[PDB]
Amino acid sequence: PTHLSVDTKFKTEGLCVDIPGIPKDMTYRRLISMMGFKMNYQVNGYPNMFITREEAIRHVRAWIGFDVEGCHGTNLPLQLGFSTGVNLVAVPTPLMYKGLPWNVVRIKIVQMLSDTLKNLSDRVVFVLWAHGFELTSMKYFVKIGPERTCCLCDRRATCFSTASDTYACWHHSIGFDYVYNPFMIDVQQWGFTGNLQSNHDLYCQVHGNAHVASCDAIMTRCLAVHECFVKRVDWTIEYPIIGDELKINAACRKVQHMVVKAALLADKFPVLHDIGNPKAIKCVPQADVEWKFYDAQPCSDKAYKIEELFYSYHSDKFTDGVCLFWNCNVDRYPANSIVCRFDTRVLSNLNLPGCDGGSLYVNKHAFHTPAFDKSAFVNLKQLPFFYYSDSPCESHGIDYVPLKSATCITRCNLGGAVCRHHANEYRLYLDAYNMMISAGFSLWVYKQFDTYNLWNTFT
Ligand SMILES: CC(=O)N(C)c1ccccc1C(=O)O
Ligand SMILES: [Zn+2]
Ligand SMILES: [Zn+2]
Ligand SMILES: [Zn+2]
Repeated sequence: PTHLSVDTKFKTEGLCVDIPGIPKDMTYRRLISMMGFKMNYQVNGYPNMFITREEAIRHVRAWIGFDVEGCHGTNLPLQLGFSTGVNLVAVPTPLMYKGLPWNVVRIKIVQMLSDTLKNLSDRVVFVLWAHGFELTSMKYFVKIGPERTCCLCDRRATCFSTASDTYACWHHSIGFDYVYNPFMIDVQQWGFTGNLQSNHDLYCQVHGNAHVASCDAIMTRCLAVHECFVKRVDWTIEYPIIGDELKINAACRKVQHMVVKAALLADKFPVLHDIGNPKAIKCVPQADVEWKFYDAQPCSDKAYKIEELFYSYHSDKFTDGVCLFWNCNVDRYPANSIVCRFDTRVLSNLNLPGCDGGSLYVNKHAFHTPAFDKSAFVNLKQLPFFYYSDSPCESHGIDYVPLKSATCITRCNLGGAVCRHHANEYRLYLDAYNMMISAGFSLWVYKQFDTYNLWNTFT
């Protein structure tokens, strides 16, 4: 069972206000037919427009909440809302657009999905809290058929053009008018009691309800993210490489080693309490320090309370030496800390909008991260950029312009002139650091941290 059987039952109770008289006994096969689409017994990679929760989780980057609200059923205008915040009014003749016929509305739908999704996914998953009008409006902007490739590249087709009779992916679809072979999922099939607003507001206070279709579309995708990534966590699902994943992760390991090594050299802590990932390894294996590990999986709901991590009776004395919290999200860090905290507000192709201010960070695996909170860092300060190295000054084996920097902490810079090797190493470390920061990671340290204490390690 890889795909969702068209003969699976679909509960129609949520559809009966917009569709009175709808049969209680309904399959996906019959629903797709009621929506005006013919599947023709096609074994060509598109077995059903609807997908399983497991297939939806694997394709979370394609999620687009979609809701349709009647403004006044072929006679009345419809308000089409998307989790991008867009509201389009389609006439059958927070961005609110005036009423227009379907022939122009569909062009706008293709442009919007193509721009939102081209750098995220190879498809679209319409995330619904289905009541009827959204399912019956699909025939006005969606075409289905066999799986196809783009006319201009090797990617799968996501759009169709009636003007040219061709197919395109999200990257080559300018001027295309139809969404081709989209996927969709109805959250209301997961067994909920009560309406969308009541279930969404149980877990989220960041998204409100003005009463427009995009507010519902946003709430729908948020509730789906809460169910699939907050209350249920799956770190075994792998996600494709769409950007700088490898470089960011490599940069994070470089910055961690640099920052921890320098903290140990500058303040000579006898003990380090490493709180976080139970699979963590010593980031400074040669350091003299007593390294003690404490297990805490990435929190996906609320940040950990420091009282629960440290108290209830371990070294017991977390106040001795230094605490290292590398992506271990806590409510209030102790003063003796070295911290890497992902800033959920960051705009990138890796970071998707999440639940209750949190974000869904997708890099190899999916990690719902609780909302960034500046008050967690009141006992610390922002860690300044610096490069430290005790390695010999020797080139071995790309061109050169002399480096002058007060933040290149090396024997050669103490001696008045940065050597070529430390200049190359400094520029590469500065690049890794900038990549990490721009990806969304923030670095914080104990107030007494001073890089001036690193110069005396060259005696
Ligand atoms: C690699 C990349 O940038 N993206 C968005 C993709 C991700 C999964 C499948 C296909 C694609 C594609 O568009 O090729
Ligand atoms: Zn293409
Ligand atoms: Zn929400
Ligand atoms: Zn040097």
